[PDB]
Amino acid sequence: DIKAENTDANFYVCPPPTGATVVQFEQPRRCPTRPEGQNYTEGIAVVFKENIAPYKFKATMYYKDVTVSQVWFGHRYSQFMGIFEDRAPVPFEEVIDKINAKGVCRSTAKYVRNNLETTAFHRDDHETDMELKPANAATRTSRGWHTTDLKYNPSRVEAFHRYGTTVNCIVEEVDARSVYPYDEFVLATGDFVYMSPFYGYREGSHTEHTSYAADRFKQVDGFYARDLTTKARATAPTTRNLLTTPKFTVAWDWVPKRPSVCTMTKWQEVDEMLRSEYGGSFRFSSDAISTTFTTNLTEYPLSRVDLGDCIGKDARDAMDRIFARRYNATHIKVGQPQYYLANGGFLIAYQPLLSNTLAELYVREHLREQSRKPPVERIKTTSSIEFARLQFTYNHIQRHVNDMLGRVAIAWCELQNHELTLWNEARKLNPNTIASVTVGRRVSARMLGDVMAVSTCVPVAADNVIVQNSMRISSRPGACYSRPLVSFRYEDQGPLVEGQLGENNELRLTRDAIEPCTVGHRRYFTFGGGYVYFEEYAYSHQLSRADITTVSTFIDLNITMLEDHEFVPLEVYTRHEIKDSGLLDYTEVQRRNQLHDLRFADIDTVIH
Amino acid sequence: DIKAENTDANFYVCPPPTGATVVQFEQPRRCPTRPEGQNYTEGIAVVFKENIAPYKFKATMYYKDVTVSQVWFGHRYSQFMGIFEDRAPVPFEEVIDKINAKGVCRSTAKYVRNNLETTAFHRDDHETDMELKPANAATRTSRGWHTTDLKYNPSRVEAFHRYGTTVNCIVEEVDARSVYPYDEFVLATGDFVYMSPFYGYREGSHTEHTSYAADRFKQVDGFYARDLTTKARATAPTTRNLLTTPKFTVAWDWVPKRPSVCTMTKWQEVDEMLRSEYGGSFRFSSDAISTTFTTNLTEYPLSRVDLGDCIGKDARDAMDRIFARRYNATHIKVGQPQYYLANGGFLIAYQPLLSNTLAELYVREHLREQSRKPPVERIKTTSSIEFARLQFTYNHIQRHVNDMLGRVAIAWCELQNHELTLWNEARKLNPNTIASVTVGRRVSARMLGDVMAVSTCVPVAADNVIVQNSMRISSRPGACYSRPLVSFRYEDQGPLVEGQLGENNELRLTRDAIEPCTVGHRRYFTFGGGYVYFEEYAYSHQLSRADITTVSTFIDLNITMLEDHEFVPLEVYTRHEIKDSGLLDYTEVQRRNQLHDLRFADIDTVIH
Amino acid sequence: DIKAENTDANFYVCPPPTGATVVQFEQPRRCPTRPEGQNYTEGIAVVFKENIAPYKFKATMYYKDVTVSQVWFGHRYSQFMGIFEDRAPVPFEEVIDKINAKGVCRSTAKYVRNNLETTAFHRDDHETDMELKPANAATRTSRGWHTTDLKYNPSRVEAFHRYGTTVNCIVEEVDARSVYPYDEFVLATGDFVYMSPFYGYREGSHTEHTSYAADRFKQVDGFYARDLTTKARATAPTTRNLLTTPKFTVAWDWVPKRPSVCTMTKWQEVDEMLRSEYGGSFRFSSDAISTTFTTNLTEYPLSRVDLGDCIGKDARDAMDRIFARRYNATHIKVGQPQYYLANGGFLIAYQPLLSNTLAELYVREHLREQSRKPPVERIKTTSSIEFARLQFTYNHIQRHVNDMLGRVAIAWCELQNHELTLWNEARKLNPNTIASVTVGRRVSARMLGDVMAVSTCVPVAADNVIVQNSMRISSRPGACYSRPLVSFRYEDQGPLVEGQLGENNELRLTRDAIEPCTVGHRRYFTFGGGYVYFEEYAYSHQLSRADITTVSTFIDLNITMLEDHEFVPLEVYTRHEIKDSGLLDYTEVQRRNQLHDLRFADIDTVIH
Ligand SMILES: *[C@@H]1O[C@H](CO)[C@@H](O[C@@H]2O[C@H](CO)[C@@H](O)[C@H](O)[C@H]2NC(C)=O)[C@H](O)[C@H]1NC(C)=O
Ligand SMILES: *[C@@H]1O[C@H](CO)[C@@H](O[C@@H]2O[C@H](CO)[C@@H](O)[C@H](O)[C@H]2NC(C)=O)[C@H](O)[C@H]1NC(C)=O
Ligand SMILES: *[C@@H]1O[C@H](CO)[C@@H](O[C@@H]2O[C@H](CO)[C@@H](O)[C@H](O)[C@H]2NC(C)=O)[C@H](O)[C@H]1NC(C)=O
Ligand SMILES: *[C@@H]1O[C@H](CO)[C@@H](O[C@@H]2O[C@H](CO)[C@@H](O)[C@H](O)[C@H]2NC(C)=O)[C@H](O)[C@H]1NC(C)=O
Ligand SMILES: *[C@@H]1O[C@H](CO)[C@@H](O[C@@H]2O[C@H](CO)[C@@H](O)[C@H](O)[C@H]2NC(C)=O)[C@H](O)[C@H]1NC(C)=O
Ligand SMILES: *[C@@H]1O[C@H](CO)[C@@H](O[C@@H]2O[C@H](CO)[C@@H](O)[C@H](O)[C@H]2NC(C)=O)[C@H](O)[C@H]1NC(C)=O
Ligand SMILES: *[C@@H]1O[C@H](CO)[C@@H](O)[C@H](O)[C@H]1NC(C)=O
Ligand SMILES: *[C@@H]1O[C@H](CO)[C@@H](O)[C@H](O)[C@H]1NC(C)=O
Ligand SMILES: *[C@@H]1O[C@H](CO)[C@@H](O)[C@H](O)[C@H]1NC(C)=O
Ligand SMILES: [Cl-]
Ligand SMILES: [Cl-]
Ligand SMILES: [Cl-]
Repeated sequence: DIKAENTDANFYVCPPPTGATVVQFEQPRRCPTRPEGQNYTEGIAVVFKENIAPYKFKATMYYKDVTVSQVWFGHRYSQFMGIFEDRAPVPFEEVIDKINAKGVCRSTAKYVRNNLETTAFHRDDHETDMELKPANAATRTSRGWHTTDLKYNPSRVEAFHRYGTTVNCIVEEVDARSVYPYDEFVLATGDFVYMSPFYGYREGSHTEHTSYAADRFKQVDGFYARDLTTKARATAPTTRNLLTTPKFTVAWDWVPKRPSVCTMTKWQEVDEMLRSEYGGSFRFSSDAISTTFTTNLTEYPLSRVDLGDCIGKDARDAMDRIFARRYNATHIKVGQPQYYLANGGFLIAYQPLLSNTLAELYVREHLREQSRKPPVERIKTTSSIEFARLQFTYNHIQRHVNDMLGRVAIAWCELQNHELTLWNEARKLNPNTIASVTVGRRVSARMLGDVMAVSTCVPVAADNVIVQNSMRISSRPGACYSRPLVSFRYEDQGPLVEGQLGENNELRLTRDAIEPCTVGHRRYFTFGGGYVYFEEYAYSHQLSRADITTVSTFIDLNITMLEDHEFVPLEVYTRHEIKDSGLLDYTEVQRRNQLHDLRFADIDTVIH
Repeated sequence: DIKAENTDANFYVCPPPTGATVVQFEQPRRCPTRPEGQNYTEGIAVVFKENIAPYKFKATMYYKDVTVSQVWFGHRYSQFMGIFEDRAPVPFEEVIDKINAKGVCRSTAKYVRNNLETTAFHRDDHETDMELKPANAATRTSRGWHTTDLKYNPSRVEAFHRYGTTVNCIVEEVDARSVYPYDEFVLATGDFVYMSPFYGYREGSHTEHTSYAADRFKQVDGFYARDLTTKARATAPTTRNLLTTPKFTVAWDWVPKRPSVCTMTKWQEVDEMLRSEYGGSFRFSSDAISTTFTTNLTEYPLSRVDLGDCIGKDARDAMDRIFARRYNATHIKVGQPQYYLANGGFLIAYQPLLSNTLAELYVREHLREQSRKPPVERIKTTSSIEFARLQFTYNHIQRHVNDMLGRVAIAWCELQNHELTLWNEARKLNPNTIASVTVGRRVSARMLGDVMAVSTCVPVAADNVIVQNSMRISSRPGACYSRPLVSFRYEDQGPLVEGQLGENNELRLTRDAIEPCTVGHRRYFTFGGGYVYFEEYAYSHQLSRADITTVSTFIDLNITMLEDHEFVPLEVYTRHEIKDSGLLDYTEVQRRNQLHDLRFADIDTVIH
Repeated sequence: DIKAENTDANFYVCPPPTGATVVQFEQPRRCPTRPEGQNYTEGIAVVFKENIAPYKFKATMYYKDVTVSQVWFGHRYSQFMGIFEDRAPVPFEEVIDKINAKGVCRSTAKYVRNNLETTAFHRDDHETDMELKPANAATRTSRGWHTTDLKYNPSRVEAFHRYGTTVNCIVEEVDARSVYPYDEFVLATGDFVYMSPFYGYREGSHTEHTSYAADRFKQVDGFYARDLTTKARATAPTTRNLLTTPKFTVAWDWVPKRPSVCTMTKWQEVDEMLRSEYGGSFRFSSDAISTTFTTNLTEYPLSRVDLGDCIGKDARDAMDRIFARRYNATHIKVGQPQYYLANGGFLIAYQPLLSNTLAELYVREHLREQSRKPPVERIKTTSSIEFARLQFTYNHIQRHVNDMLGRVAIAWCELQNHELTLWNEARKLNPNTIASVTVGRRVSARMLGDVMAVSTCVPVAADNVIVQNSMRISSRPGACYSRPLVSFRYEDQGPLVEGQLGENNELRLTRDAIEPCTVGHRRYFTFGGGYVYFEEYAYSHQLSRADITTVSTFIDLNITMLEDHEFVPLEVYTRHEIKDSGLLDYTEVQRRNQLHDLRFADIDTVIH
């Protein structure tokens, strides 16, 4: 008769289970809890870095340009037999009396050179106090004053060597720069001075390093400087230093050391700096600069910092300013400011805050912020902050992803527990399909009260199943079968079995499934890889799944992967671009300069 | 009789609910929608940075080495009483006529020094034009030419001071470098020249800065240079400059200023630069360099840029080249190129594109790209691009994570809405278990049509429950109980209640649960923390959950957390390694050099 | 009679479906698998960078300070007519014999200058061997020795020019520095020396670059140096070099070249460096420094590296040390160390490891690590490692997110497949509501065996529905209706239809829904946007959803988005701060220094 038109499936005989095998459903699981969560402290921060910048100040130089030339005369020319140039230090006396008082300078220089007291005379005449005319126009320089525009040369005497002295008294304002430990400094002209710029008398600054004779240094109390250009006196009374070097004299207003230098520099003021304790370490996170710093749980004492006067003062001046701008009505200062040393060598000044609304915790926390209180050297700061920003970025994504998937993991678990209650009611309705989906294999099931009995199924080949043409019971008219009759064999050569088709291609051995006849009885029955269609209890034809419209119970979820991505090296200016930005390269110049003999002369030839 | 073998659970009496308390299920919720999503513009980009590189050019120096020595003679030695060295500037005349025309130089130097016209004679003889032999072998230098290899010294005259003049005419090619604002420059020898390298006559370049006398400068139109080595003339006619300084004369081919300098440098050409509007700002993202830039919605006018000629020209030359390589058949140029200033001080040249397939929007968008059109100073570029790459990385992960969890949130909601339809049918089947799971507490339920009536349950201690030995009804044989009989008391000292065991350890008060007897009736019934097993309506024994095979209805989901991770500071070369890479340190050298008197002499002793 | 109190809903007439339209549920889907996952190799790494640091060594200088002064006398002063200073190279002879043997130096200098053999006499007397007293106190300098503290000046002779010679024999220890390609070097004093620091005799180091005469260089085998301060000889016998320049003589112990220089520097030792193959490239990831490097699958041969002796030696010395500390009992070395060149110009030395527990794969993998084995130039290393840390951070988050959502996608799919089994049983119970939720529209459904027949519903306006007051059947007492009677019309002007209220506001056309009467029959029935309440089969009143307590079947899931975040540019020290940290700026100084004539004199005036 009729075999299956679709052979791409299996049939199963499903005998009733005895109770030899019994199973139960797993009870609901204890669901994970959301973590308590990191507690953040609100605070104002000031981050500090290593000071790499030198101390800078204003200074004035006083010297003279002593030039002695030697000229020869012939027919009819002249030729310098030599030009001797030297720098003569202007003694304290002339500066205060001739310059700063009148604006004039001497036409004579007198100084110590190579262990002899030499004396020069401008124009080889005698003393004459000469006004200090401003220096010629030159951009990006300080002001300057000279007394003579010209070099003096001897009158012509044929076939003779004559000498001419020139004296130009020079006063220029210069910048001075000193580096740690501030025991010597340099001028804009390139001259070194081997003394601390804080060497004076007032207070204990006479302890500073000097390498010159005591008589080279003098300090004037109440020194009223007079602008050599506007001829104006100074309304302010400044203390003024004067050191006389072998080549010059340097004047500058003296100032105390500590309130003027610092081995630390204020870097970032942070309005909202959240501190969380995490792992026996502190995390100072700033949303505004995307930076997270890591420190120990103990403060760093500023008494361990060499020359760190500016730290306390700068940290307070900012915090007060910020507190008054942002928190002057919303929070409360909890304790004095704190200082922690962060990885990378950053010093963090921190002022814990507490919300007005939660003021009931002040004491509880005030005690805590006092636990961290501190019971000389130099801090070294890295040049790259990128690690602390990697930290910040990573922590933030990490915290978010873990939070969210954590929530999903819980919601997933709750839903599994809840749906068990549906599975429990479903299993009574259709023990076979439920048990099969639960276990993972087509089995036969039957409730034994509260547990579920399970027996295995037996496969039957598709070509071994024949469906009978009719569904009407001839013996007792007025009654028919609900589902079609079938015949089959387990093995290919075996005998036929009288059976009835059940759901899911199950072959039932009892033909008991009986219903009273009806009109227009049209049914589709699952049969093989498709359906068999009956019309009024008579076989019509078979058909395929594709012939019937499909609708889904499934809820779509469209997850795609985040693709691989390659980060290439990328620099704004490469290390070489930075080197080449310098206008002159000392090394390059010296290398050429010192090749000059080799390139253009002969250092390996003696004449006799 | 028989108590519970497992006392680790609860029993509940569940009286029928009246209707005093009624509940309903929450209707389906409005599910969230997926956001519309950022629209990206396809475009070609050229990113620009601050130009930190100086202008560089070729120059030739012309000077002479005037050396006058003084020697003394004894028995039987010689000793230099002095050596006077000077650099004599070669006048325009000799360069064009003797050098560039023949290759020879004069044996005499004549120049201005200390306000006197001096004159030198090589070998103290008279004029003699001397060929310019190439300079000696020296690596990594330019070429050079000198006329004399030797210094001339006077013939021996016992007990006498004699003088000897030496003249070496020198011509070397040198590199020149100038920095913004290009009003002076330096040579490779270290010499400064206080004039703009664009100072000439042609066009309006006579306006450039100079600080020398007019007669120091001359320019030759059509200057045919002659290679002093190969003796070859220049086939090309160049305009040539000549400035005469107090120490030398510098020659170099003159060129216009604007098409030769720029305060900006092309940094990255970007094939695909996506621009999205987001937050009243633009985002220029480049997948290729992993960089996202942030700019305002308005272009930056190039008319605000000082010396930015190269920007327009370079930006176009690249975009055209790229368009022709990649988009010459796929897209359409939309408007002229645009320029936006990005955070960090990056100038972005941008050319919007439009896909051929979507050409119907040209006008619609062409109008938009014209809205941004612009209706002198210096741009400052940071050295660190890392922020814009942090930006890029973060945005990309952010966009992906939000997209995906967004989808989950929707799919989760849809599934909750869908399953309600199962809960609705389940509640009819087992109002007690469904109501209990829904509320959260063991209650008793009953449908009142479309709402659900709920009463509370009553707990009964485990030790207060006894299960009867039989399940057979003695009064009417041929009928038995479905579930075992029980007896219990609410309070420990109270009286016994005739009852029947229901599902989930419920104690039913009516013993109505009756079924017709059967053969082989074996049932497991939930009882306490385990099951009670009956066989043919007679008590067999109790047992524990562990005694029965467990199968799960639950679908596993294995979510683990992304662990904490610490980013340490890491530098390739530390700030100090970069300092020390320099071969000579000017500061270190000067500090030693200027200590020399102090270390090896006496600057504090006068002899008389 | 009674209309709906809540008009905010719809009613539907749901006629039985014929079988004209039939649907089926979508079968379970094939669920995605978890990917196999990247396999990591455990290994020890040593990362190498470009060596930017010069070669540094100790050197001694030997020269003399020859000073000849000229003084004039008057009434009653003195004035230097000139001071000639020169540096005289100390010949090999005096250093070994007078200095290194006794500690004394000559009072005479004899040397070659400007092609003449000059000779100087200290104090203008004759030879006298003078002890070398230590140099004066000066911080941060090396030691030094001079013979004379004073400059000698001639005795006073009125109206006469007299000359005085001074000789100071000087010996100072200096540091020397040379850069690639190491063919010349510099001293701390700033002097250049144009010879390779490896120029000697022993081995083939006579091939090094020199630019001086052969007689300028001498090497002493077995040179026992004597400390000029402690008067102590050297117990060690060193080979010693002596080069004599025109200005000085430099001595230094000679050493071989290759084992002393390198164009590469060890940067990071990495304990655990995981290597994975991914995309025809290798990924070397280090958890400890948060860095992921990218290389080709082929080793880089060290034979392609110029002067890379240190690489092999340093890479082994560390790996052995580390292996012995960490893996001396846990893993096995697999092959000789390997070298790969990574993007950014990093050289990675790698030693693959294998866990003892998985030793069965040695051969299988030993063969593989030999496939990569290599069958001169300079490597260039970027200054920024940030890209490889971006890489690391991104990959790690990427891997985690994809893993987890991947798992969710699978678990989601499995749950959809599992719940179908519930939907299958539910549809028999309530074909109307199930079919409606499945399709998406209120339809009418009926099972046709195994498929489901579906017809559309018809909407009826709310104001068109009237609910009858009673529920009792007058004709046959002892029986009532389960759900209320209703009357309605499809169109507003149409006729009334006798009908019964079903679930979900369906209007049933057959009034068959009949139950036997009961006492206390109180029911709530869905009616419009609320319920209608009956009490003992008689209409009571209507009410709203809000009047009844709501309980939810829904499981909450609380997903929030990860917000936008802006990364601002942030630098620790800006490019300008780094420039200004230098104490002296060569360029700044030279610019001032060379302005001095222009500012303070006149270079444009001839006197006659
Ligand atoms: C505390 O913070 C608030 C923040 O707005 C300040 O409010 C402003 O205060 C200034 C001057 O104090 C007023 O001119 C402004 O009009 C205020 N802003 C408004 C009204 O929006 C407040 O002043 C701060 N308190 C102190 C003492 O500085
Ligand atoms: C926080 O305190 C710890 C103390 O455990 C410091 O650890 C030091 O780490 C360095 C580097 O490895 C070691 O050389 C020291 O010996 C450690 N100190 C001690 C006491 O063991 C750590 O440096 C502190 N953090 C900061 C930022 O200073
Ligand atoms: C536009 O882009 C396409 C991209 O492939 C170019 O195609 C190549 O064109 C060159 C020369 O124009 C041919 O030699 C190649 O064989 C082409 N590549 C192939 C066939 O794969 C195209 O030429 C471009 N158009 C212009 C005008 O440059
Ligand atoms: C985009 O336009 C805004 C205008 O709101 C610019 O904002 C400036 O921000 C700086 C730094 O805080 C302020 O000093 C200026 O006063 C602001 N300008 C104005 C007009 O308020 C912003 O700089 C622009 N973006 C770029 C990259 O230039
Ligand atoms: C191999 O590694 C283990 C790691 O602990 C080493 O164990 C330590 O070894 C040292 C000296 O070898 C002992 O002083 C320590 O007490 C050991 N640590 C303990 C016991 O915790 C082991 O020694 C290593 N092997 C070699 C040969 O170095
Ligand atoms: C890995 O091998 C590839 C070979 O395909 C190298 O690719 C080179 O890439 C540069 C830059 O684009 C090109 O200039 C070369 O022409 C390419 N080489 C070849 C043979 O095509 C790549 O450089 C290698 N990786 C490393 C780190 O060296
Ligand atoms: C899911 O999205 C991917 C790409 O985003 C698309 O290819 C696929 O067709 C989508 N499928 C569904 C069912 O949304
Ligand atoms: C889930 O994964 C974790 C680690 O990935 C493992 O410990 C656990 O046994 C796994 N459980 C299941 C049910 O997959
Ligand atoms: C979910 O969380 C958000 C914020 O985290 C909160 O506003 C909302 O009330 C929460 N809702 C539930 C049902 O958890
Ligand atoms: Cl953080
Ligand atoms: Cl982006
Ligand atoms: Cl990785």
